[PDB]
Amino acid sequence: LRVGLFPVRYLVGTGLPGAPQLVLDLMVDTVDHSVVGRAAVSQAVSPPLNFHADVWGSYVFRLAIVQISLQGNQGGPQSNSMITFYGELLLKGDGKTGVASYRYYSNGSWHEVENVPVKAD
Repeated sequence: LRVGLFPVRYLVGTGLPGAPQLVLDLMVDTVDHSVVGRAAVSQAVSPPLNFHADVWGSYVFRLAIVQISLQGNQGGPQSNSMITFYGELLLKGDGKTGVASYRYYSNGSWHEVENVPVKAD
């Protein structure tokens, strides 16, 4: 589905110094409505956050909001490794920007980031 296939990068975070930053190098099949890629999470604080997990999921356009629900781990969906990531992007009908929430797992603990801005590229 190369025609339906195409990549997209989502920067999820406020961008404030010391604030968490999510980068989403993902891919979108507009046929299967599937989503897959990598999730790098960093806050640039003490100690530096370096969360990386293969993330997969799907998107649902709704009348106009584009809702993407994503989940992630070490290896992707055929791996039995524990889920270390949940994210939901509620992009606007244009898809360029929008609000979003995500949870990454670190040090035996879940870290929740709610209502942070999203930009592509």
